[PDB]
Amino acid sequence: MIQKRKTRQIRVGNVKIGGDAPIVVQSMTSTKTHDVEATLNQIKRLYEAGCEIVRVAVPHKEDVEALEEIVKKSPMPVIADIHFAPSYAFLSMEKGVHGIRINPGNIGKEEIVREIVEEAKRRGVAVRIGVNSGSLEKDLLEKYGYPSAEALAESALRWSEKFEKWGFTNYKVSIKGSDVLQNVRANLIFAERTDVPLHIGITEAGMGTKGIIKSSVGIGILLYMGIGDTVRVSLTDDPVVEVETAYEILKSLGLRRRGVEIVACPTCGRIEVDLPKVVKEVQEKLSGVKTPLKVAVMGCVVNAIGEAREADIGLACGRGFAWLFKHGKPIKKVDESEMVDELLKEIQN
Amino acid sequence: MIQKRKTRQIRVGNVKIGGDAPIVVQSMTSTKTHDVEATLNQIKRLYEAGCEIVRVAVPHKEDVEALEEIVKKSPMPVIADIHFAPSYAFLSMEKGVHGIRINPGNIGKEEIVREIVEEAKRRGVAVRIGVNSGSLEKDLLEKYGYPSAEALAESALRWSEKFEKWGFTNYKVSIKGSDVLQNVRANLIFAERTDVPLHIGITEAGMGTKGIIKSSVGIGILLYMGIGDTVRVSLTDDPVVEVETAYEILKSLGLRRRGVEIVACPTCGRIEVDLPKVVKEVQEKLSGVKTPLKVAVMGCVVNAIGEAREADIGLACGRGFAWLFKHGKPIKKVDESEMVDELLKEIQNME
Ligand code: SF4
Ligand code: SF4
Repeated sequence: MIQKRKTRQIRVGNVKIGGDAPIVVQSMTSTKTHDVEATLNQIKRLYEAGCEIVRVAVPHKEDVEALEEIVKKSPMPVIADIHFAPSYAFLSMEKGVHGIRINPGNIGKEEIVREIVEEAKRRGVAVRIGVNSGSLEKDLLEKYGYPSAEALAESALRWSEKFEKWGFTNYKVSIKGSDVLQNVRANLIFAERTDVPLHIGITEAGMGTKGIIKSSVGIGILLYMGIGDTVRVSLTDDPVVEVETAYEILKSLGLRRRGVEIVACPTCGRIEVDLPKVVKEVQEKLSGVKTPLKVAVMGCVVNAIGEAREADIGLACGRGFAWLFKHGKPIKKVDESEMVDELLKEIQN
Repeated sequence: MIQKRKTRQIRVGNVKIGGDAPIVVQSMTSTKTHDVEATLNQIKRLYEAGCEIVRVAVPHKEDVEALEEIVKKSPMPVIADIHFAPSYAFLSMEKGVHGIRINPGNIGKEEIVREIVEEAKRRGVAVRIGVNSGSLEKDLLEKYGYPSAEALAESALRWSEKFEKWGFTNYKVSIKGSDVLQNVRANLIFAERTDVPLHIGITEAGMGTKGIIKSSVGIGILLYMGIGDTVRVSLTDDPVVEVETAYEILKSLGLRRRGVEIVACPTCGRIEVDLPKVVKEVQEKLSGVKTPLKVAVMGCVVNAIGEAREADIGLACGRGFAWLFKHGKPIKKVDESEMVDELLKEIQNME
């Protein structure tokens, strides 16, 4: 249903971002990075919950000294989060880091940003351009007066086309608007002018329930419009909750999922079976399937197949039988023992 | 920034829905209707949490005789949910109920529906047209094959224009989709083809956090596209939480709120003051303001005022002073005792 934004594909370690690739779920470590064992324990929990790339803060000397061990033992690509010293970007990259994220706007002189980018090109490390009100250049503040959506977007564009000029192509940008509406607009202006992958999220979303709502609204809207190649929910909470939240939002729009998802039809006046009965049977035999598949349990046979185009696999149920279908095309007719064969086909998938 | 859909105004009791009106927060009661004490106690709790219209389910005969007492002392306009028997619709309207909701596609034959509608015009009671896959007619089901977004939308349009034919205007519609994406598309198709008020919400959102997330996505999208004149969040949780969720969704897009909202600037390289300090001062002095205003505490002076156009009121702070502003216009320069004058203006905003 969503018309995805065309985007060039990039790479952070083993993970594809943009274009053809699924939208990636990201998170940030909340532990002190210099504490190797605590951070790796949190990364492992993040991996367990489906976090695909992890961002690691590196504010001090001791965090740089921890980075090598973290990358070697991380089941995930690691992004080094840099803020003030261009040298930390260089030192982080030498430590084996798969990605750096910088605010090119205040990291230093433009010519130093070029060197960071040229070093990243030599080591095959991805870059994230972060742009926000605090990184907005003096020249654009004068043009717009204040950090407007357009001011933030033009900044992102400006840097993006500098990266292209410098011959560097392996980057994604991130635009943090002050609220949901400014965040949407700022990214929307950028999205429509370029094919550069986008990191999306709401920075200071809030606490617990309220933060979760604001995140769902913000990320959901962008996602709806086919915008976002990577996602992070930013909650002042356990980073696993942040990962779980991101997956629920994506699941809402049928873009990603964790484990098996069993969906029943609406239903309608075409219904041919007792759907609640077969659904219950499906839930029981498919309990303990750890494969990100949308499974469709449909009330009729013929029209159900068209209806469940986007489902990976499902059963189009008739009075004494069902049709097993796969990616919108029917495979075979099976008796009221269609479920074991549906399970059999998923183990084969 | 929000492109609000042009809608005609309707009335449910004394509450205005659509057109010029703010988006109405609605909720359904969870207790049995025939229990009169439990329902009115929950209604009071919902009103205190900001709920503007209450929906009351009526599946049996005892629940109908309960309605009379409920509508007399309820602070909210009450709406009866007519499910199985269309007989309940006539009986509910005689009880003095402000609104009804029916699924006319399966509530019976068209003749009876027409009489339900004509009785609603004489009493002055609003009708909500409920359309979902289950209420879809054999006619359209054969046109589209299955209950697609455009199948759902056409049914809503068809019933809408049948109400027009009967000379009835005081109605709104809701369209339930299979998932968020279908719900959005079906409501979008309807929204562009008519000026009829829409009730929006996700019916089977889920339990707890999962339900909250799914609702926020579904409602957030439609709200962003300027669609929805009344909202209900549907959770298996407490109805009060639904109201709390609805207000937070609307708050994130700056459409509705409960109580004061104090917002600081981003900030940026123009910053003229220690903002966290002045923000904490505002939080302290403004604690005790119940009016749903948006108060902006900005880091600089000149360019801050334009930045905070949409805010009801705020301070644009400099070294030893600040500009007090409302809706993007400067009003008076105040010394670093800029705060007592800000509250003094908000007190005066209320009178
Ligand atoms: S699968 Fe068949 S019975 Fe179920 S909603 Fe679709 S058309 Fe109706
Ligand atoms: S109010 Fe001033 S300091 Fe604050 S974000 Fe706007 S321009 Fe920057």
